[PDB]
Amino acid sequence: VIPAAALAGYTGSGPIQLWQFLLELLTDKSCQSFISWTGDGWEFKLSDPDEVARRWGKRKNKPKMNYEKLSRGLRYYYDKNIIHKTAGKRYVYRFV
DNA sequence: TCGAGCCGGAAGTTCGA
DNA sequence: TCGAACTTCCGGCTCGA
Repeated sequence: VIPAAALAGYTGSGPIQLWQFLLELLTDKSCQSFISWTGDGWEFKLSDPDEVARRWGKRKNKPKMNYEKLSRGLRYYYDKNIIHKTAGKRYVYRFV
C-alpha cells in the first residue's frame, strides 16, 4: 500500500519536483484507507495524512513533522500555477 | 470560557545550465 | 559562476462545544 517508492522507483536522478511527487502520489493507489479521493471531476481532501505527513518529513531525515508545515511551505508554493488550496474547508486541497 | 489548526514573513543553502 | 527554488523559525487569528 506504498506503491509510491515502487511506482516512483524514480532514482536519485536529482531530487523530485515537489508537486510532481505529490501529484504522482495523488492519482495513485486506493487513497480510500488513508485519505479521501472523490470519484468525479478533480477534488482532493486530506482526511488523515498520517502516512503522507510523516513521509513528507522523513525525506528530510526529520522524524516528525506536523501538518501545519504543509499549510506552511505548500502555501508559499503559489509561485507556479500548479496546486491551489480550496477556500471551502482547510484540509481540502486541489490542483489545476 | 478554553484549546486547536491555519496562516504571514524572512533567511539560508543548493540545483541545473 | 548566475539566479531561482524549497525549507524552517517566531509569533498571531479566529471557530466550535
